[PDB]
Amino acid sequence: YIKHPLQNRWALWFFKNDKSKTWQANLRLISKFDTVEDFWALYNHIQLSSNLMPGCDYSLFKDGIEPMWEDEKNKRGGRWLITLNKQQRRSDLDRFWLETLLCLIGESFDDYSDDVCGAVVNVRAKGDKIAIWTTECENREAVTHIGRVYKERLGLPPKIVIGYQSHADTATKSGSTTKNRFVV
Ligand SMILES: C[n+]1cn([C@@H]2O[C@H](COP(=O)(O)OP(=O)(O)OP(=O)(O)O)[C@@H](O)[C@H]2O)c2nc(N)[nH]c(=O)c21
Ligand SMILES: O=C(O)/C(Cc1ccccc1[N+](=O)[O-])=N/Nc1nc(-c2ccc(-c3ccccc3)cc2)cs1
Repeated sequence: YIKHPLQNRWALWFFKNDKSKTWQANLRLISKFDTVEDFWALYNHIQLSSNLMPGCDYSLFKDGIEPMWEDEKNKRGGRWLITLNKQQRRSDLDRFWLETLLCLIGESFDDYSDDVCGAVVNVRAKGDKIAIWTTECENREAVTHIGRVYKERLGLPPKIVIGYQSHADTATKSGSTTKNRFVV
């Protein structure tokens, strides 16, 4: 009977790389949820009925935030980016992505989870990517707290840093090695 409210409401987005297009016109809102039961119903189903493919990306964002730099909650923000080796086991990708989602819907960064906008997985033959997007790239204390807890929660090796990129820098990159406002 009684569903267990997620403290907050969430939307899953899909993106299939059409690039003739306007980037934003390729998003797709898949469905929304705000209970523990509906999260797992969606996660279980999407995993079994989907297939990993290059260019086909997924985003989970708080209700009302579109997963794009242009959104008001994202324009001043940035992301903690995890870049996977080409060589990683699919098992790693699965675990990292679910652990990321659980950090989102479980509000794992305590008072700083209010800075969290969503998370994105990019499926790329060059190397898969997972990131948590936050709303203000100049909030050093919130951004660095989120980064540290996130890196630990995924059990990443302490010797390799992960980087926080501002969306403003990402969009204007040229080397296509975007610089990191912060590392952890
Ligand atoms: C997240 N994002 C990505 N793009 C565009 O999609 C392209 C691919 O951005 P990408 O995030 O898909 O990285 P990819 O691994 O495919 O390549 P990378 O650029 O070397 O990191 C980018 O060059 C952007 O032009 C975006 N374009 C807009 N307008 N808004 C966005 O929020 C946005
Ligand atoms: O073979 C393969 O590529 C398979 C099939 C498969 C089949 C059986 C067992 C395991 C596997 N698997 O992938 O580990 N890909 N499935 C895939 N799921 C996703 C995906 C994307 C987004 C979300 C999500 C769901 C809810 C909320 C937020 C995000 C959940 C999943 C992308 S691709």
